[PDB]
Amino acid sequence: STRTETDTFGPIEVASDRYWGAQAQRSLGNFKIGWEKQPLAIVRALGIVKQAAARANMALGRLDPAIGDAIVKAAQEVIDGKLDEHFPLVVWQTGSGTQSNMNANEVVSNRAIELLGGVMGSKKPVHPNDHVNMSQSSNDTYPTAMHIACAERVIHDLLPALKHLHKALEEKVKAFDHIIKIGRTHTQDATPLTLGQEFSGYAAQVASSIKRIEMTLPGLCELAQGGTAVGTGLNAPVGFAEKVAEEIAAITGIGFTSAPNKFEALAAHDSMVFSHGAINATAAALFKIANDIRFLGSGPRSGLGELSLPENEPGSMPGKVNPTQCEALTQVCVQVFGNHAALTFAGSQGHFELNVYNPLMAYNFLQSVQLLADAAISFTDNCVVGIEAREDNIKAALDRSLMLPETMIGP
Amino acid sequence: STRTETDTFGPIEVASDRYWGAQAQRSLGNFKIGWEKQPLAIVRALGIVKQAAARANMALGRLDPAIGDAIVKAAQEVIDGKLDEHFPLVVWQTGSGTQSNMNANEVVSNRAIELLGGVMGSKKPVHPNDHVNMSQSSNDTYPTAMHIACAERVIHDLLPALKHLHKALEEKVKAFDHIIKIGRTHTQDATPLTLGQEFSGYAAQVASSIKRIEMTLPGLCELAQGGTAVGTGLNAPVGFAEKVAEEIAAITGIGFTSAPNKFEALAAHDSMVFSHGAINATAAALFKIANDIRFLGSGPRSGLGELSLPENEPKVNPTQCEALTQVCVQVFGNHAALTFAGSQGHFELNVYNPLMAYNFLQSVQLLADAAISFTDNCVVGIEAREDNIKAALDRSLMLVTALAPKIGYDNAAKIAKTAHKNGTTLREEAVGGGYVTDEEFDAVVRPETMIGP
Amino acid sequence: STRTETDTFGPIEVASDRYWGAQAQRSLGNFKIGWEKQPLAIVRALGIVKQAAARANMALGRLDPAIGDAIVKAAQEVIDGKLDEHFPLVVWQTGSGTQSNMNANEVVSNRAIELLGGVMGSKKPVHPNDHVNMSQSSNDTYPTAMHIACAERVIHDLLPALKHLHKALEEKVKAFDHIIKIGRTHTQDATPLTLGQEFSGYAAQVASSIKRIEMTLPGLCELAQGGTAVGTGLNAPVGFAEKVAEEIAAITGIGFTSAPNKFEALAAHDSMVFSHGAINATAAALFKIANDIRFLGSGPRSGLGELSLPENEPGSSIMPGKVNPTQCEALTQVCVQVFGNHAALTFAGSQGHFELNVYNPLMAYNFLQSVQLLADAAISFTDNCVVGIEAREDNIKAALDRSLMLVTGYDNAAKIAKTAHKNGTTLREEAVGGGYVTDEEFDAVVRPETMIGP
Amino acid sequence: STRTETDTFGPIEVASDRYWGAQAQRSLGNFKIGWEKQPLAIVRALGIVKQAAARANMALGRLDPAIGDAIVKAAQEVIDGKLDEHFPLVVWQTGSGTQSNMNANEVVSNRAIELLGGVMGSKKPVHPNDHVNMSQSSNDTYPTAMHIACAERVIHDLLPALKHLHKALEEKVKAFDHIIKIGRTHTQDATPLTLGQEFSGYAAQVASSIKRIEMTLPGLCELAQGGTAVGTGLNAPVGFAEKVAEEIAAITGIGFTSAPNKFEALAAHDSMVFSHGAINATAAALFKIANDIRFLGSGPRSGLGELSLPENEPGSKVNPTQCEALTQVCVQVFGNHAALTFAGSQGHFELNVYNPLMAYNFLQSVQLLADAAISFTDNCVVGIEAREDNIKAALDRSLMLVTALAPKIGYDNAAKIAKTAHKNGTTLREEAVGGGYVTDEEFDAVVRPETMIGPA
Repeated sequence: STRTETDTFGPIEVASDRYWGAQAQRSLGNFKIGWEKQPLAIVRALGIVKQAAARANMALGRLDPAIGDAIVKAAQEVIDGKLDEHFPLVVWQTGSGTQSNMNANEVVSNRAIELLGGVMGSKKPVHPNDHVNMSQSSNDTYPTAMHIACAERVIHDLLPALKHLHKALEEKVKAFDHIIKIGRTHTQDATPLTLGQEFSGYAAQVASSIKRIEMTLPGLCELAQGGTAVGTGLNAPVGFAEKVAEEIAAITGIGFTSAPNKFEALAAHDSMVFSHGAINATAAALFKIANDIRFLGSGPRSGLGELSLPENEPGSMPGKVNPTQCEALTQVCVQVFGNHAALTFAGSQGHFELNVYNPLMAYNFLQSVQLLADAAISFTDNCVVGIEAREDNIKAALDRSLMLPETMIGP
Repeated sequence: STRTETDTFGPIEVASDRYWGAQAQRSLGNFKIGWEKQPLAIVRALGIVKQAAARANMALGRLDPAIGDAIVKAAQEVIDGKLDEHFPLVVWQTGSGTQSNMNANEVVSNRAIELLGGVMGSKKPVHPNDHVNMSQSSNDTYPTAMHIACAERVIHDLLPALKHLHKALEEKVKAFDHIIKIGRTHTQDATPLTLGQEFSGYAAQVASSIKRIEMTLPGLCELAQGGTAVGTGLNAPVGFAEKVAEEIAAITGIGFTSAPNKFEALAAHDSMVFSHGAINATAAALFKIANDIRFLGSGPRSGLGELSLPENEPKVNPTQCEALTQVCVQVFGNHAALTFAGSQGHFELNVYNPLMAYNFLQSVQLLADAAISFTDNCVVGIEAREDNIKAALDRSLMLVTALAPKIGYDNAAKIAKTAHKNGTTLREEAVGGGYVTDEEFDAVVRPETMIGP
Repeated sequence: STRTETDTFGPIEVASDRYWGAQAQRSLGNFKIGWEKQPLAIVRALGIVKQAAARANMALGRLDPAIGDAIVKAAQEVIDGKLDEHFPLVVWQTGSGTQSNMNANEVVSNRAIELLGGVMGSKKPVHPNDHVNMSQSSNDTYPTAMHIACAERVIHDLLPALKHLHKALEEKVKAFDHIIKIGRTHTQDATPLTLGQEFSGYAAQVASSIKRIEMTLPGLCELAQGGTAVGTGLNAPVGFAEKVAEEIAAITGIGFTSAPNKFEALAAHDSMVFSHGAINATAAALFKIANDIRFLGSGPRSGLGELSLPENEPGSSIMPGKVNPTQCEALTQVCVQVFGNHAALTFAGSQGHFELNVYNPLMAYNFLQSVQLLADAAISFTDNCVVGIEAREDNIKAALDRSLMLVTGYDNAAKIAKTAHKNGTTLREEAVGGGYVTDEEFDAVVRPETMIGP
Repeated sequence: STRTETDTFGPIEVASDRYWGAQAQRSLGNFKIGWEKQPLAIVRALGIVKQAAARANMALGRLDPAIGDAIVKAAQEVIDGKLDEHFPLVVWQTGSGTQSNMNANEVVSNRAIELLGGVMGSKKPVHPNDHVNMSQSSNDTYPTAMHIACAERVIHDLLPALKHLHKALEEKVKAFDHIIKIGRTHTQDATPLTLGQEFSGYAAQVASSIKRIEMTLPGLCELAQGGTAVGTGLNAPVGFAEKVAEEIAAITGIGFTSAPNKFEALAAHDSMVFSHGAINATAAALFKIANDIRFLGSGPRSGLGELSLPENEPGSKVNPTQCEALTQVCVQVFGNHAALTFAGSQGHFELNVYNPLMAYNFLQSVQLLADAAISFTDNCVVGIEAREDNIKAALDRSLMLVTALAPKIGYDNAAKIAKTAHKNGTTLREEAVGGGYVTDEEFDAVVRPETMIGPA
C-alpha cells in the first residue's frame, strides 16, 4: 500500500503510513551505509528550526498564517518526538545534511497537509520547499539543528549528570575525611593523606569539568540560521536571522543567538571543536577517577584493598567483586578520545563557503554527550554512592608502613 | 506476562517472550549506557563458539549427546541471525564481555530446553553455566568471538567491497587511457599525464590496501579459546583448546587456529590494533581518492571541470564523495580509541573488549558499505569532460618546454612570459611572434610524447 | 678535568666547566632517549620557581638572606637563559620531572656557591636540597614550572602571533570588499559573495580562536606549588603556597594563583588538556584558512585562479605562472602536528595514578611544541603570504561572466542555461544571441551586487 | 666572511665555511618555524640518493665521469655524517621537501667543486641542478629519501632494540618459571599462574610486534625515484628508475626496489601509514608491559610487592622511572600515528605535500621506541628480581584455591570455608582443618597450586 511522491528527478512510491517524501525515499536507496540513523536529538532540533522559521516567516509577512499555523502544529509533533519513525536516513549522507533537512521538510509538509485535510504527497496546501523550507538553505538549517541539539543535550543531560556525580563525591569526602591512608606517587608508598582528601581531588576535577563545559556554551549557542546558501543571507527576508534565533530561544528556553558572522558559521564549526575539547577534558578526568577507584577496590587480598565497591552482578569466589561500573565508564572515556580526534579532523576539512562534514560532527558530539552523561549517572548510582572504606585494611597497612600520622596531613 | 529466572542474587522476571535469563535481565538495568547494542556479528560469533564448544566437549567425552545436540541446534539459530532479538545488551558493559557471554549461555540454554520440551527458566536439562559454558570462561570466550566476528566481516564484507571498487577503477583506467590532462602538484599547473594514469594511482592504492589487510588476517585468526580465566587453561580438558579451534574453523570455512600463547591472547589484543592499522591505512587511501574525485568534479564553470559525476539527488553535488570521506574520518577516530584501549590491559586481562570489538566492527561496516556505495553510485558512472580537458591543455603554459629544443631556452621563456602577461596561448605567442610556423608548432608541441620516460 | 659530585647513591664525576651535579649526571647516563632536551621555556620556569621559593622562604624566616640572596642571583641567570647549556636532560625521563627539578637545584646551588666564593660540588654554603629545594617537592615544582612555561608562551608568543594574523586578515577584508566572486558549496559553483566577505570568515575564525585561548588561561594560571609530595602541603611552611604564587606573579607579570585543591593539581593536569583543546581548535581553524588560500591561489591556468600569492622561492623564467603555496604547506603541516600532540596530551592526561600524574614532561613537551609551531607558523604565513596576497580581478570577473549561477524575463532561464551549458558559451551569448532579451535588459537584470545580501 | 651565491631571484651571502647555497640560505628566512631540523637520517638518505643518481646517470652515459666521481665522493661525506652542520633547515618547510633536496644539491655541488679545486658558489664544474639533481625532481627525491631513512632506522635501530628486549624477557621467563603467583583479572584476585607464564605473555607480545613490523618493510622499500615531477618519469632516462633503485640497494645493503606505480608513490604514502601502524601496535604492547611491571613493582609495603626493580637514581622504595620513560614514549607514538595518518589522507592530485611532517613523525617514533626499549631492557628488565617470600605469602593467604577442595568435600562446603575465611580474615587452611572438613595432611595433598596452572 503506497502513494506516489514526486521531485525534480521523477516519481517514487512511498509507504502510505509514512510521512516522508520523494527525497527521503531516494536517500534510503542511495545511502545504504552503516548502522547509525540521525540522532533523535537532531530530528527534534530540525523540528525546532522548521517551527521557528514558520513563526519568523509569518511575523515578517512572508507566510500565510493558514499554512504557517499548520506547519507549527506539525513541527511540534517532530519536536515532541512523536514522528521519530518517519526519519529513516543514516548519518552517512551528504555532508551538509541536505537529505535530513529535506526529510524534515517532507514530514512536516505531509503531516500539515493531513491536518488541513489535503492529499498527502501532493505538496498542497503545504509545500515542502516553498513553505516548510522557506527562507532557508540546508546549508544553514542543518548546522543550526546541530548546535541546538548539542547545546540541549549538554544542558539537559550532561551537566546535570556531572552535578549528580559531584554531589555524590562530596558526600564521600565528608564520610571519609577522618580516614588516614598512605599516599602513592609513582605507585610507590609515600606520605599520608585522608581518603576524604583524595576524594576531594576527584570532586574538584568534576566541578572544574562542569565549569569548562559551561564556558564553551555561548559559542555553541550562536546559530548559522539566516546565512542561507553561502552566508550572504540571500533569499531570506531582512531581519530573519535575528527573528528566527529569538523564536528558537523561546521554544528551547536556552539563550540562542544569531552568529555575528555567517561565513564563519557555515564554513567551519570551530565552536563544536572547542566545546568538544571541554568534553574531551571531562573524559580524561572521569577516566582517571574511575581507574583510581578500580585499583583502590582491588583484592580482596592480593590488591590494594582500600575500597569495597558495591556488587551489582551475581557472584558464586567470595569477596571477588569486579569493578564493572569503572569498566563501563573508562571504556566510554576512551570512545570520547577517539570521537574528539574525528571531530577535530572533520572541523579542519571545510572547503570555501561550506564545511561538508556536518552529520559526522553532530554524530560524534552527540554520542560523546550521551555516553558520558549515561555512564556518569550509572557510575554514580551503581558504584560511588555505595562505596565503603575498608578501615581495618587501611589502618593495618598504615601501621605496617615504612613511610612515617594526624600531624602529617597538614601544611 | 513474565517468567521467573534465577541467579545467586535471587529471582528476576523476564518476558515469557524472551529466551534470555537472569544475568542478561540484570545487565539491562546495570548498564543503561548509550545507543549501541552488541554488534550482530558479535552475537553470531558467540553462537559459533557455543556450537563449537559443545561439539568439542562431546568429542572429548565431557558432554552428553542428548544435551550437546540440543545446544548445537539452539546455537545454529543464533549463528543464522534468527535470535538477534534475544540479545538486548549494550556495548558499554563489563570490559571482558562477560554479560554478553552470559546472554549467549542463557539464550542457547533456554532455546535448547524448549527443543527438549523442558521448562524454560529451570536450567534443566540444559544448564547455561554447567553445559553451554562448559570448559570456558567469559575471559576466553568473548575475545574469541571478537576475533571471529572481526575476521568474518573483513573476509566477507570489506575485502570483496574493495575488490569491487578496484575493478571499477581499473575499468576507468582503460576508458581514460587516451585522455591527456595537465598534472597538479602543490595544486599548481604541472607537466601532463593521462586521466588513465591518474586513475591507475587510485586503483593501485586500493590493490595495495587489500594486500595490507590480508597480511594481518593470520593474526586475527589466532583464538584465545582454551586460555580459560587467566590463560593457564585450568578447567578446560587437555586438547580442548585445539579441538574447539578446529570446530570453529569448520563452522566458518576460515582457517582459525588456537593462539600459541594464551596469556598474550587474554592480556592484550595487539593483533586487532595491527589489523585495524591496515583498516586505518585503507581509510587514508580511500579518503584521498574521494577527495580527488570531489575536486576533479568541481564546477560546472568555476571549478576544475575535469569529471562529470553521476547526479543521484534532485551542478552536481558529489554526495557519495562526502559520505565516503566522512566514513574515513570516523575510522581515524575509531583507530585512536582502539589503539588506546589496546594499551590499557592490566595483568592477566584486557577489560576493554566490547569497546574494541565495537570500533573495529563499525570501521569495517562503514568502509565496506561506503566503498560499495561509492563504486555503484559514483565511480561506475564517472564521465571525463574531454572538451574541458583539451581546452585547458591548449591554454596551459606548461607545454613551453617542448619548444626549447628547436628555439632555445631564452626564446621559450619569452613566449611563456608574454603569454602569461597577455592572457594568451603559447601558439598565439609562438606563431604570432614568428618563432615558429603553425605547421612546426603542431610538430614540436606533442603532449602524447610528454607522458612517458 | 672533572669535579667529584655526590648523592645518596654514591660519587660521580662531572665536567668541571658545568654547573649541574650528581643527579643530573646520573640521568644523562640513565635516560639516553630521543633527540629532545627539556624545552628552554621549562628551564626558565624552573629558575622562576627557585627564585620565587627562595624569596618566599626568606619572607617566612626559614632561609638565611646570605644564602637566599645568592640563590636569587643564581636563579636570575637561569631565568635570563644564561645557563641553558647546564641542562642536558631529555624530555624522556622520570614522569614527575624529578631529574630536571634536581638539575635546577644543582645548577642554582653550584652557581650561587661560585658566587659566594665557595667550592662547587661541596653543597656549601648552598645545599641543592636543603636550600634551593627548601619547602618544595619535585611533585609540586615541575607541574608548577609546566604551567608557568605554558602560560608564558601562550601569552607572549601565541596570542600576539594570532592578533598579528587577525590584523592582516582584516586589511584584506577592506581591500577585497569590492570584489564579487562565485561562492563554492560542496566545491560546486554557488551564489555570489565578495572576496571581502569570504576573508571576514577567516578573520572571525582567528578572533574567535583568540577568545577561546584567553578563556582557558585562568585555569592554566592555578599553580600546584605548596602541595608538596602528595598534596597535603607537608614540609612546607604555613602560608608558603599563597606566598610563592605571589612571588611567581611578581616575577612573570602574569596573574598566577595557588590552586584551590592541591590534590587535583598534582594527580591530574586537566586544565592543560582544556587549554590545549583551545589550541587544537585554533589549529583546525588555521588549517582551513591556509587550505582555502592554497586552493584559491591555484593555477595559473588549470586551477581556481582567484588569488596571486607572493613567490618566496625562486622559479624558472620558463615558468612565469607557477607559484607553490609553500607558506600554506608549512602551516597546514604544523596544524596536523598539533592534532597529534593533542591526542598524546589527552591520553597522558587520563593516565594519572592516585596522588600523582607521571606523564608531566610528555605533556609539557607536547603543549610547548604546539605553542611554538603555531606561533611561528602564524607569524610566517602572515608576513610571507597573507600581507602580499593580491586578488586576480580580471580572472574573477571573467569567471563571474562565464558562470551559470546568475540565471535566477520568461522561463527559458533554464533553457538559456542548458544551451550555454550544452554549447560551452556564456549566459549573455544565449540570452541576447538567442533573442530572449536585449543587452541593456540583460545588464539591468543580471546584477551580482544585488545578490550578496538579504 | 661570506660567499655570494646566486639563484633566479638574485645574489645572497652564505657564510664562507658553509657548503650550502642560495636556496638553502633563502629557506632559513622563509621558514623560521619550530625547534626541529630535518632528522639526520633524512640528510644521510639524501646523500644516498645523490650518490645513487650520479652512478645511475654515469652508467646510462648521461653524466661525465669527471663530474660524477666528484659527486660520488662528496655525497659519501654526506652519507657518513661528516657534513651534518651544513643542513640547517627545519622540518616545517615546503611539503614536497624541495628545500632540503636543494640543500643536498648545493652542499654536494660545493664540496664536489672544492675537491676538483674549483670556485665554490660558481656552480662550475659541478652544478647543483644540472649535475647533482640530474634526472630528478624534488617531488620524487625527498620521498625516496624518506622511505630510505624510515626503512634503515627500523632495520638498524628498532628491530634490534626489540630483539634485545625479547631476549631479556625470555631470560626472565626461565628465571620465574618456578614461581607461582595469584592471577589478576579486572584487578581482582584470580586463579594462579607462574610469574614465568606472565612474562611469557610479555615476551610473546614483543616477538609478535617484531613480526608485524617486518611484514610492513617490503612496502616501505618501494621507492618513488624515477617518477619525476608528476609520476610519468618525463626528464629521466629510460631505465633510470630501475637502475637508481639498484644503486640505492647496493649502498644500503637493503632490498630497495622501484615502486611499480609512480603515481601511487608520489600522491600518497600509505606504505608509511601501514608500517607506522605496526609501530603504533608495538607501542601499545610495550606500554602494557611497562605499566604492568610498574604496578607489579609497587610498594615496597602498600603496593602489590611482587617485583623488586633495580634502583638507578634516588629513590625514596624505588620509583619505576624506566617504566615512566617508556610509557611516555609510547603515548608519544600514539599521537604521532594520528598526525601521520591524517597527513597520509591529505594528498592532492599528483602529489602529497605533507612529506617532512610524515618523515619527522615516523623517525621520531622509531628513535624514541628503539632508545626506550634498549634503556628499559638494560636499566630495568635485566635486573628485575622476584620477591618470592612476598608472593608465596600472598599465595597462602589467598581464597582463590578453595576450588581444589571441591571434588573431595563438595562445592557447598568449600564455599563455607571461603566465606568464613573471608569474614574472619583467616586462611583457607585454618578454616578447612580447624572446621574438621579435612586433616592437615589432606589439605596439603589436595590444595596444590602447581597442579592448577595448566589444562585440567
